[PDB]
Amino acid sequence: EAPAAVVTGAAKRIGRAIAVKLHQTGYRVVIHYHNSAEAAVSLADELNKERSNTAVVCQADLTNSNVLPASCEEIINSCFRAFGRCDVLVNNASAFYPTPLVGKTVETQVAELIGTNAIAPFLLTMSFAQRQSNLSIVNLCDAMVDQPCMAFSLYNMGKHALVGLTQSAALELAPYGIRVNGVAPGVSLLPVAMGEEEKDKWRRKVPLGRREASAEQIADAVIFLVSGSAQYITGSIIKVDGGLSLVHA
Amino acid sequence: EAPAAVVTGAAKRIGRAIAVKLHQTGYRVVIHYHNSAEAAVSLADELNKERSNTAVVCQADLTNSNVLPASCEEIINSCFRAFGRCDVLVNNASAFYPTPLVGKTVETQVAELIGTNAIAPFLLTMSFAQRQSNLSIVNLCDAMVDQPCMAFSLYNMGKHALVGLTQSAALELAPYGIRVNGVAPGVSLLPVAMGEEEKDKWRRKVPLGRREASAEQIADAVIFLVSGSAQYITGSIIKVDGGLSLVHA
Amino acid sequence: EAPAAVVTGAAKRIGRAIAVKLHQTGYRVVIHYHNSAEAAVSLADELNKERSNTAVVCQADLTNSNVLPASCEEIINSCFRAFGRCDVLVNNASAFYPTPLVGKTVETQVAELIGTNAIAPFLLTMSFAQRQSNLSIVNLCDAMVDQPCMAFSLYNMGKHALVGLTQSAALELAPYGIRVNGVAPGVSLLPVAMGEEEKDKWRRKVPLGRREASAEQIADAVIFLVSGSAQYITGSIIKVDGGLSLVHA
Amino acid sequence: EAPAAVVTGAAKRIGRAIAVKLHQTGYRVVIHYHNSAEAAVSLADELNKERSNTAVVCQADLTNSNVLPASCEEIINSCFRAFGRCDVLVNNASAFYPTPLVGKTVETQVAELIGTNAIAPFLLTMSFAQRQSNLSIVNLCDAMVDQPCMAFSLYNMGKHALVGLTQSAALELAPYGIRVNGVAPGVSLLPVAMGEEEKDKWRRKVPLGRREASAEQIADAVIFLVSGSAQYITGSIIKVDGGLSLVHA
Ligand SMILES: NC(=O)c1ccc[n+]([C@@H]2O[C@H](COP(=O)([O-])OP(=O)(O)OC[C@H]3O[C@@H](n4cnc5c(N)ncnc54)[C@H](OP(=O)(O)O)[C@@H]3O)[C@@H](O)[C@H]2O)c1
Ligand SMILES: NC(=O)c1ccc[n+]([C@@H]2O[C@H](COP(=O)([O-])OP(=O)(O)OC[C@H]3O[C@@H](n4cnc5c(N)ncnc54)[C@H](OP(=O)(O)O)[C@@H]3O)[C@@H](O)[C@H]2O)c1
Ligand SMILES: NC(=O)c1ccc[n+]([C@@H]2O[C@H](COP(=O)([O-])OP(=O)(O)OC[C@H]3O[C@@H](n4cnc5c(N)ncnc54)[C@H](OP(=O)(O)O)[C@@H]3O)[C@@H](O)[C@H]2O)c1
Ligand SMILES: NC(=O)c1ccc[n+]([C@@H]2O[C@H](COP(=O)([O-])OP(=O)(O)OC[C@H]3O[C@@H](n4cnc5c(N)ncnc54)[C@H](OP(=O)(O)O)[C@@H]3O)[C@@H](O)[C@H]2O)c1
Ligand SMILES: Nc1nc2[nH]c(-c3ccccc3)c(-c3ccccc3)c2c(=O)[nH]1
Ligand SMILES: Nc1nc2[nH]c(-c3ccccc3)c(-c3ccccc3)c2c(=O)[nH]1
Ligand SMILES: Nc1nc2[nH]c(-c3ccccc3)c(-c3ccccc3)c2c(=O)[nH]1
Ligand SMILES: Nc1nc2[nH]c(-c3ccccc3)c(-c3ccccc3)c2c(=O)[nH]1
Repeated sequence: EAPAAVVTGAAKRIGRAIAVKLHQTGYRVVIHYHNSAEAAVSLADELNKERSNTAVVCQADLTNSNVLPASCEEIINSCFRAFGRCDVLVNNASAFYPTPLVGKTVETQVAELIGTNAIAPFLLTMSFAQRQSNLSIVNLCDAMVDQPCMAFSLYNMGKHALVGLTQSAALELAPYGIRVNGVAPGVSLLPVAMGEEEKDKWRRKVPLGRREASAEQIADAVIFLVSGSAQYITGSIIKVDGGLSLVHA
Repeated sequence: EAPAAVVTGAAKRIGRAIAVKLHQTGYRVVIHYHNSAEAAVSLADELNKERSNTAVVCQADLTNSNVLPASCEEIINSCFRAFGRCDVLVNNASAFYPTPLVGKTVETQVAELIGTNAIAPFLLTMSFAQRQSNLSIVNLCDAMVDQPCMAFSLYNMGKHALVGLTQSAALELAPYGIRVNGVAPGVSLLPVAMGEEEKDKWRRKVPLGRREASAEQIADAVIFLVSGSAQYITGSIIKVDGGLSLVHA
Repeated sequence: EAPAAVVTGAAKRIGRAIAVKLHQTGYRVVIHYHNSAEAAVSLADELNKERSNTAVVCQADLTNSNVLPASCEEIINSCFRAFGRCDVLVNNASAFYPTPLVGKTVETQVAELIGTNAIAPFLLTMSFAQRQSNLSIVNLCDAMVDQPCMAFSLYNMGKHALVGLTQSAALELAPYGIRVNGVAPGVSLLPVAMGEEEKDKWRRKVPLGRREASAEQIADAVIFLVSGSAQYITGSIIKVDGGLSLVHA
Repeated sequence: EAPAAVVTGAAKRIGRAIAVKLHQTGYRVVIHYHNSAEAAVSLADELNKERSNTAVVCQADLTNSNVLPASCEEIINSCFRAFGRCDVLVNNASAFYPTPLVGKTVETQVAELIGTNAIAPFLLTMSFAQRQSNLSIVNLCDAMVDQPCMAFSLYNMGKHALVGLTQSAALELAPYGIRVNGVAPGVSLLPVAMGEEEKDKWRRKVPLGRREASAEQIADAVIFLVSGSAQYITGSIIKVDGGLSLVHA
């Protein structure tokens, strides 16, 4: 039987690209989404058109709350129900918006930014491990985590927590043969709420080609880490940033 | 007149030593505490006996919840109520216990470990900044954050988030002349819950002196960072670890 | 036309595995060596018997001296002379022995350790760049660089410098399309006549499998980095260490 | 009896400020210099006036060569000959100039940049240890080491090696009671060769006050690390950068 993967926030953009590349590599996939239902089902349709019974969807909010653990357990369970196994978890889904220190309440900002970027990854990691082969987890980190965006403190705190999870879970799950790694983009697919002049501002900062990464380039590094060529790699975070993090102010 | 400082979890151990040193340097202090009411009240009394009405107690659970923002605003408020100003915030309070990936619920563990180590610090930081010469914040970090204790994922995640806050907040509050730094103990005062064979193992690991740091040694770095000798220092985390973090497995 | 690579210290152990693996992917290779002449020529023979005119040797001492720049230029020249091009440079040669702070002179220890691990890589990088598709350089780093072996200060200095080269050259050569990355082993092929006690100690410290990396596992990360699957990756160092670097003392 | 310190490159700028602050703190000082002979004797004169026989000069080139170890030995010996003891070594002297990868020879560039920033510090550290209370060494590092200046690869390699030396020497000298730490400026005293256009560009990048650090501000951090308030601190590098290293491109 083919191995199976859960990719969170996989309806669009980088997660979709990762689910496609995993599917093309031979994986069956759980396409987790929150609001992008049409895009999710549309993607599952297409992957199933290529290989029947190889893709399902799973809806969940990954905001922190007292039921997040049950939601994360259900995501992993949905993979076992569909495919009878769960070999790969990709923690991709991410809330991203400014939260200045000086519409949403602060309680909600905390719950969304810390829940999606860190706590859900942790609970998903727990459920993945408890439900248990080249088993691995890839976390989508941030190459700029030590040179953060102005006024993105909660988002940055989440991404730093995710580095911590990557390290602590690599350490703890190693005896079980589960590898835990990260992929850290710089600028890749640019936010939709961003004008051309802003996009060119960011592009111009990247030493290697003065362009953003394609979603597929981020996916390539994911594919490497889950592959048999990375069987001794755990606790490593691969930057896929074109040198951006190397550039001083 | 004299500056004022909030120290969280200041009733005992390291937070106490920090509150005392700040007080001996001339600060008025808010002694925050959670359960240790006798030790807290007793400490404010000892300090007030030295200098009249230079200390107040303030109780608050710093576990994450929908009331945590109000709680943190009230801690900062209590410093302004008592002293008319708030020059220094020290984020010291911390829950610390194992949370294995494989009698508290996971959601309580998340709330306590991430709340105390990261979320409360962010909220205090926000409140501190909104209420605003040498203003500064000192976050109690962890020298071993990249070599974490087995099965302490949530704690480590919290301490990573706290690095992120330290960096993000230094960047964002610099324009208001608020510095934000960290002090990172290795092993200092050893926990009550730890075994003797484990206690001595830790001491022998320390290159410098094969002993743990005193609470006072930790405090000395806090005093340096809040002083006028640290006026251009922001976004820095000083390890006070006797070389422990340099030691391989 | 097949791409060509220079691998330094390619006669044995990890460098040999890298040469073999690049040759298997379709590269012609220059096998650089210092003293292991028989192994180097035996490797070249084997690779040429596999595909004709795809392997040569180049001998050079990579000790720091006033002739080092010419030696490094000669190494890069030898690829162009045999193959007409040079697409990949792998900086793998390394002196490794203790240099306590308290038979070789210190002058020689500095020359050997800093020369092989840092300055030769830098000179080689300069010669490679100046002579210029998918061009890259991979530097063999050290996952334990921040938790060094006791009394190995010059070696550790060399490997830190090599990080700095990796970053600095990534930044400077990105406009030319030359990527510069690192692979950082923990414990791999265990040095000859290490005791069974010692080896076993090291193995038992590795979280993932309690075993050292095979030279091939180190080579797999090199191959990935040179590949078209790493096209946006520059200035990244990938640890291949089984989680060794995550393990506290 | 007054303790004694060696400060390399102390005739001018930051090393001067450090020697001055050490002397004001009670130390006798060896003012090492290379070309700035008049500045150096002018400083020893100014200090000796305040306190008789408490300052001497010592001329030495700290370029790498086969006699560099003798030169570093003699610097240390100059402290013993003048003061009977040597308690503090500050590695401040530094060559700084671009060395592009694509009229000094490269040999000379390597010797000057690696010698002054790394090898001389190693050899000075060796001699300090071997020639032997509150003994310590402070290395002047660089807060921007992971975000290098374009075309400054050799300078950057040397500063990375100096991080490595700080860590390795901290580990190895801990048992002997010698602490080893760093201070990492961002932008401080602006080079004399620079024009007020370019100076302002640098100043504008600094979040904490849009200004370079003062030499005294750097010196303040050195004084803290040599003091009894840093007695458990070893292997720590304190950034004094005004948040500059936290600012993305
Ligand atoms: N794009 C970049 O340049 C960049 C840079 C650095 C790091 N990264 C990281 O790479 C990963 C992918 O980036 P991206 O730009 O593709 O991400 P994105 O479009 O910003 O987010 C991916 C998905 O996250 C899901 N999500 C958001 N909030 C959620 C919630 N409360 N509960 C459940 N799911 C939620 C959304 O699902 P629905 O659409 O279904 O609602 C969204 O499609 C992220 O972790 C990101 O942080 C990206
Ligand atoms: N000890 C070490 O060697 C070491 C090593 C690494 C890092 N650190 C860090 O340095 C700081 C001080 O260390 P420590 O050993 O002194 O800390 P600790 O004794 O373990 O905790 C200090 C205080 O935190 C408060 N706290 C715990 N949970 C709380 C909650 N839910 N709400 C509010 N307050 C809470 C407690 O207050 P009450 O007693 O009033 O309930 C406690 O006295 C901590 O941030 C710690 O993470 C210490
Ligand atoms: N093995 C591990 O566990 C490990 C751990 C961390 C990092 N690494 C890094 O990974 C790389 C490969 O490791 P390894 O164990 O295979 O290395 P190695 O066998 O110790 O040395 C590789 C080669 O370096 C060459 N060399 C040594 N001194 C030289 C000199 N003065 N001039 C020219 N070449 C010289 C030697 O060539 P000849 O044999 O031809 O004389 C030797 O075969 C190294 O850069 C190492 O530092 C390895
Ligand atoms: N200034 C900054 O903004 C900044 C930024 C980052 C790091 N740092 C570090 O902080 C330290 C001080 O900075 P700075 O600007 O004061 O340094 P600097 O003025 O550039 O150099 C200090 C001294 O180094 C000595 N030196 C240069 N080449 C030498 C050689 N071949 N042999 C012996 N000595 C030599 C010189 O002595 P003579 O004049 O006597 O010849 C010089 O006065 C340096 O280590 C620097 O890298 C400074
Ligand atoms: N979930 C999510 N996370 C993101 N992080 C970044 C980002 C953060 C710091 C530095 C650069 C990019 C981005 C980002 C992507 C392109 C340009 C700017 C920011 C991003 C995003 O679009 N979605
Ligand atoms: N709040 C709180 N945080 C702590 N962190 C540590 C610690 C964590 C990682 C490595 C070493 C010490 C400790 C700790 C203290 C002594 C020995 C081991 C761990 C500690 C603590 O007692 N209280
Ligand atoms: N050239 C060269 N470099 C090496 N570095 C290491 C090493 C260094 C620090 C931590 C672990 C391994 C090693 C090393 C390899 C196995 C066990 C211990 C050290 C090594 C080597 O054999 N050759
Ligand atoms: N010896 C020596 N080292 C230096 N390093 C820097 C520096 C390096 C990287 C980033 C910022 C400053 C500088 C420097 C100082 C001010 C402006 C730009 C660079 C500097 C210097 O003047 N002398």
